[PDB]
Amino acid sequence: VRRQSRPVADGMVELPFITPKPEDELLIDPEKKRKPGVAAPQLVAGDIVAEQYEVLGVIAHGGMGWIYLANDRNVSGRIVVLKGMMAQSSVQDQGTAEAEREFLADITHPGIVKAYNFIDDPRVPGGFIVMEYVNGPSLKDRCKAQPDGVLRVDLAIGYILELLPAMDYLHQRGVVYNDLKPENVIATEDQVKLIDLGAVTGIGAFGYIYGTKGFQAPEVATHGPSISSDIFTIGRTLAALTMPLPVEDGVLAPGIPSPKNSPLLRRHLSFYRLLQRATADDPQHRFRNVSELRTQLYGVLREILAVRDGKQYPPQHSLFSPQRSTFGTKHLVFRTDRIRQARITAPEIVSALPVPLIDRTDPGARMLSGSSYAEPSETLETLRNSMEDEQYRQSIEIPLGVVRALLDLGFTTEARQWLETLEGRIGDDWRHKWFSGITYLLLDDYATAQVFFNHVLTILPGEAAPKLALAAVDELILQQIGAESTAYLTPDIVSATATLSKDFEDLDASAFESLSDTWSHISSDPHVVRFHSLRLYALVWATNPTTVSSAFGLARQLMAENQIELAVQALDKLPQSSTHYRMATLTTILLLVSSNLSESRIRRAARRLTEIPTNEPRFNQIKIAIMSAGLSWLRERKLKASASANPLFEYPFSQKGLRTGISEALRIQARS
Ligand SMILES: [Mg+2]
Ligand SMILES: [Mg+2]
Repeated sequence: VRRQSRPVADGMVELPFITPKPEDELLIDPEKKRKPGVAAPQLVAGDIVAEQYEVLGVIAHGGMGWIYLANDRNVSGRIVVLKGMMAQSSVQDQGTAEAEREFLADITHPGIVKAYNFIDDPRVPGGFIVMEYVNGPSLKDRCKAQPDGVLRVDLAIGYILELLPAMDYLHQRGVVYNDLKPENVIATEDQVKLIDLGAVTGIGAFGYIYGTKGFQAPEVATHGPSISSDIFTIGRTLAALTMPLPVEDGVLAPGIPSPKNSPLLRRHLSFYRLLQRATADDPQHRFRNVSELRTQLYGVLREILAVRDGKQYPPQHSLFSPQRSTFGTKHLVFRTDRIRQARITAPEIVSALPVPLIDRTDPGARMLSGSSYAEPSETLETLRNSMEDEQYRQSIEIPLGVVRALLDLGFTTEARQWLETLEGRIGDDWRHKWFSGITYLLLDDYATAQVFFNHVLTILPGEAAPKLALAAVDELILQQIGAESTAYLTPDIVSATATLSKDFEDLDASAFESLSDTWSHISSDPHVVRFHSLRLYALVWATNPTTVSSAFGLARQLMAENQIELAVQALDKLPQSSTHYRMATLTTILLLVSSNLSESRIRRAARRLTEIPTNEPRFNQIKIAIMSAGLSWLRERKLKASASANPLFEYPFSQKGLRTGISEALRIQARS
């Protein structure tokens, strides 16, 4: 059943159909490019092994030696692989040694190669594992088939997602794969298969673990294999598929490269964050299981496709609710009201930010269903009498439900103290870090909130909520120091950062001197705070068109960098179908006359206002703001009038004409 390319990851990626090689083109010539030191094959076509396998030839040479292909004489037409198999300790109990091999044979999953036998031929010392022949190229071959030696990042994530069910099948049975790397992942027809069955061991197994240096976790040699060490190899494999990693004597250098030295990671920083967490040095700081990694891969893939292709998908696997409100959308427009500085507030940001979804596995989950609609004073009491029950001693939803009730009652200081009490037991949980960031944000301790929200983003690199929270906290830091009009970045960096395009890749590493090697979000340097707020708003806006708070936030950061043209372009993408469209149109008009005045910007602002119906209540006050800009620009330039005799609105664009026009408009305003 030969087919077409197949959709994976909710249709966000299509994996190609790989046609299997004809069965008369599978064997390799052993004499073609004979490497140094490798001996000739001991077996040749026609040799019978264990009176059941008729050798046909060799298909590869690897660490375990030559890999033979053979007919299985007990299943008509079946071809099998004979591969060198690792011996055991030769001292363990005999039953235990047989039981481990009988467990490899019983493993049954369509994403894992089947093992048929374990034999020892006297012409080949070391014994064979007999396994299914998988007709297809390895993921390593697919990379070498590309001119730059790497797979496109979204395709590589699709392949990783396809092998995760096989990894989880092993993990749930108490065994780990150990040797995941591109060369033992084969893409055949429409499926992805793991082939290195002989490396599978139990979780925490004594003995030499046959991993690969450059992919194996650092604690395996001393502490043994674990589910966390398999997660590590998944991150290393994903890194190897997507970028040319530095190699030291045939071994991949440890660590994930800095985004200062990687165009791919520079363009997709959440992909960088995900690789960091999967390959963290401390196993405690890694994804706990495959499903945990799977959830963030979907969010990171969404941000990859939005940044690169402009494709927007709805969030389907988020750990957060959607946005609950908006913030800062009326910020710039309300300042022109007549009726003393309006500012974006912390409670306004918190009311807009999402809340974590309730975990259904928590025992106290039933106690919290209905906490949003109920009176917070009652919820606090009901959740407190629940903590008097031993069955809820280990609950996390109930104690954090108390925190929310305290924050909903305005008892912010008691909420901070109660979070401190829970630090010892549940401080590691990202939901504790999230509400710690919320609480300190409400206390106006923006530096501490930045630390907690960065911790959340580190744990959940694919989620939009911590990025918007970080972007808002960074904007509040800049607002605290009065930097909403100060520029800190060069026009080249701002232009590249605001669009998240290839220009962000063309910049040299010297442009990011103020950033740490890992582009850490924790900083009080206004240069770094402005860079992160600008970039995070841009990413959220490009990824989620409904999160309009990021569109206005992006325009605000662009305005401070004197990039009015890009700020206008950002808000012009808000569709006419949105209820915030009128606000966005008025905001772009005011952006044109907010700073760095020029005749072109003033005239464009006026012509845009003229497209707005006179029905708009703020029409006249916007018109005054534009005419006031024209007069201010004429006086700063020492110009009597503009070169053109074309009027500004109905008045001459002159110092005398606009003074009259402003006075006339002010009197229409004063009588209203
Ligand atoms: Mg056949
Ligand atoms: Mg291996």
